Amino acid sequence: SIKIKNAVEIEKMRVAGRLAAEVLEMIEPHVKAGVTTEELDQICHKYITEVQGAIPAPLNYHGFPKSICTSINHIVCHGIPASEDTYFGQIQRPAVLRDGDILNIDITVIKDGYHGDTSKMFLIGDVSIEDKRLCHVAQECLYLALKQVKPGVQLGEIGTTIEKHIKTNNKNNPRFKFSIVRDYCGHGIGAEFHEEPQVVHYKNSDRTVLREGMIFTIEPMINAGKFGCRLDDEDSWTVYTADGKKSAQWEHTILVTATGCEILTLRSEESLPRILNNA
Ligand code: NA
Ligand code: NI
Ligand code: NI
Repeated sequence: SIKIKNAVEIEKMRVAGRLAAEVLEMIEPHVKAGVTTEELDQICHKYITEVQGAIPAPLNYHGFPKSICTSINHIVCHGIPASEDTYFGQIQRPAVLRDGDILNIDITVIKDGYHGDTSKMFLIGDVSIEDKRLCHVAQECLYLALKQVKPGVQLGEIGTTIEKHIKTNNKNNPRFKFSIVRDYCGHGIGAEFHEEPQVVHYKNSDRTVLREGMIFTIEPMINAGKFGCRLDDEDSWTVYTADGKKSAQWEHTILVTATGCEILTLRSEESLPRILNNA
């Protein structure tokens, strides 16, 4: 049940991936201290629907109350845009950006029935060395995983490569040790948001062989403390680190090519090739 996309579906996925990247490029000048995540949601929703002629997937199909996910600091994923800071018991549920914050914006767009999914970290004003390291190492995990993708590679090499990087980081940088979130994984993506296979980001022995024409996400979540997470049972969605330390994530949607992969959600800012030859 893993789908191999045909040429027409690959072109529809290329368009949807570029649109998802373009939302992130568009929103960047609006991301700064004193801005609400609700404001960012309004700007993205209007851009996606009126300029791109596309659909925000979370709002329309997944039961999410907003168009984008905005995850600040100790929020791991699925942060909900809002206008006011609130609390889940003793845990902060932030909505307004401050100097020193880190923010993940997660974009999922549909254009002519095909999905593009991507996310990136934004550094708000003067961020600490520990928080910059977290963001940077999380991106390195994604980039090193991409360098492993080509036909014939077993899926477990992705999480094994990510975990190798984090173990090396931890050995070499005892001041800045990280853990890998286990509860959330990457996934096949195409005409449906959730397709096979499941792509875990820690060390594993999944024997599923990558094939040209497969499209899936890689989206490692790295914690500054321990790996565990807590789900917000009041809003149903927000995921927090269980220990309250920060968490960072980057995501791309990628196509397996004959010799490597194509990064459908590549941004103009990234020094990563759109097409990797990993052969
Ligand atoms: Na976070
Ligand atoms: Ni996403
Ligand atoms: Ni995803």
